[PDB]
Amino acid sequence: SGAIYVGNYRVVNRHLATHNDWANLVWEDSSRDLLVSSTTAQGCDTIARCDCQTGVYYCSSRRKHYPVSFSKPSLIFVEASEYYPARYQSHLMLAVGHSEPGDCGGILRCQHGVVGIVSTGGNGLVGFADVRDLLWLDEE
Ligand SMILES: COc1ccccc1[C@H](OC)C(=O)N1CCC[C@H](C(N)=O)C1
Ligand SMILES: [Zn+2]
Repeated sequence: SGAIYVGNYRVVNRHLATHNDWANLVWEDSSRDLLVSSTTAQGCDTIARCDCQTGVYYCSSRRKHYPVSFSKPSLIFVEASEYYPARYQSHLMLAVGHSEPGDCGGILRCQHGVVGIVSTGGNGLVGFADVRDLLWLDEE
C-alpha cells in the first residue's frame, strides 16, 4: 500500500483505490495502473521533473529503502494477476530490487522529488508507474 500526497491530490495504484478515492475522482488510467483523487488537506510530496534513471524506493516487505537503477518509462507486458488480465502496461520502469504484491504504492524518488510508485514485480524485479509526465499534479 502507499500513496503520493502532492497539493490537494492523492496518487494511488488504481487496483488499490478505495471507495472514497472513486467518489472523489480526478483522473484514472487502467493502462498505467494509476488513479488520482482529491484531498481536503495539502500534501508535502513534490514531483520530480527530470530525466533521472537512478533513485531510491521504499520496500514495505523489508521495511527498507533501496537504491536502484531503472529503465526509462515504456510499454511492458505484465502477466495476468488477480487485478488485471495479461496486458501491456504503459509508462512502466523496471529495476532489479526485492518486491512482493503488497509493496505496491511504495515511493520511488530522486534528488528532484517523487518519480513514481511501485506497481509490479517478481523474481528480483520491481516495476514503477512513472508520474513525472503528469504536469497538472503541480497546479490547482
Ligand atoms: C509488486 O508486485 C509484485 C511483486 C512480486 C511478485 C508479484 C507482484 C504482483 O503480483 C503478480 C504484480 O506484479 N502485480 C499484481 C498487482 C497488479 C500489478 C499491475 N500493475 O498489473 C501486477
Ligand atoms: Zn531526478
